[PDB]
Amino acid sequence: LALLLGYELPLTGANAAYGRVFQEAARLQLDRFNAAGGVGGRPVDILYADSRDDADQARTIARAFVDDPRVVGVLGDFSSTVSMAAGSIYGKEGMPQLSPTAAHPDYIKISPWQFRAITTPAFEGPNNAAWMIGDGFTSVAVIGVTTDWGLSSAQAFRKAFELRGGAVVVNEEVPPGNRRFDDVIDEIEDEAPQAIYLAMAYEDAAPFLRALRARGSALPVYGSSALYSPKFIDLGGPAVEGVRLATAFVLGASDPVVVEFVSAYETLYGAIPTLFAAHGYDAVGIMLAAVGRAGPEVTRESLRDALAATDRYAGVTGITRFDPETRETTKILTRLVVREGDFRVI
Repeated sequence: LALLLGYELPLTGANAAYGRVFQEAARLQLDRFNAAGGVGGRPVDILYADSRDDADQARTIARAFVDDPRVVGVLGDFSSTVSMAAGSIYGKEGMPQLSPTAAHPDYIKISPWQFRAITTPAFEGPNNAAWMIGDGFTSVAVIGVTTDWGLSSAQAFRKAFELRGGAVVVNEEVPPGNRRFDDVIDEIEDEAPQAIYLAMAYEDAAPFLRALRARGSALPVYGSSALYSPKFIDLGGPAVEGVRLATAFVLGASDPVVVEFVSAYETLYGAIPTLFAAHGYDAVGIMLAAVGRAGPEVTRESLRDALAATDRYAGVTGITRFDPETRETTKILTRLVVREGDFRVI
């Protein structure tokens, strides 16, 4: 009698920790949903399956969910690779799939049946370029790591900035773990950009900023959501004060919708929710809301349409929309600044 949703996630293997927080978040959302009355009084239950973050295992799991007529939708997997492996089957079979974290550009292109709760890595590029233009900058220095997300986001940022009339007077690509900053700093000194945009993670950015500030530079710094971690501050100390960044999930948020989840989660699980837990929370909520609109007689086909209709979901990871044409995910990010040892909502 209860409506069924499948959920493939890694509970064993190198990525088991992610499957665990997915389940912790899922439980909270599902319980609230059913407590609220389910779908017109009809409860919803989730059938979990350990994918082990293994493509072949994900494929047999996908066949299994497809073969069970009760399963009308599948919440789906941690990695992009595994999500896509199962995605190929779901697309061909007509099963709507919602991955909370599959961020690879190609995942959404598999078929009209794939959806993601997270945004692609490049999404923050245009967002931050627009932000800096809005703050009055017309010339910037871009420093980015050579990882896939680093290059894609840096390229999207540069393109968006120049589209708005800004100039990238310094553009440096560095490898993960890089520790030499003197040359890039000299280049910033000579070109004199008005600001710096960092397409890199906290472990590399903290030492860079210590070097930048040690040499006396007072230029403002904006950066990737990859800088978002208490470690950014523990590692950079005074040097990271004033750094700006935007992110989907804000732990120290003041927006009622976010802290309620943060509070409920910490109280029930005794630990701070991670960004993965947050996206897992929103993924389940997005799915359930879609089922709610589809109603008790929901089908895989009607659920796919409802999921695609997601336009203004008030998630803990921000207001979320699925493009009516591409199904690509966009979100209203939250701008932050590091001030007095912690991230502050601007």
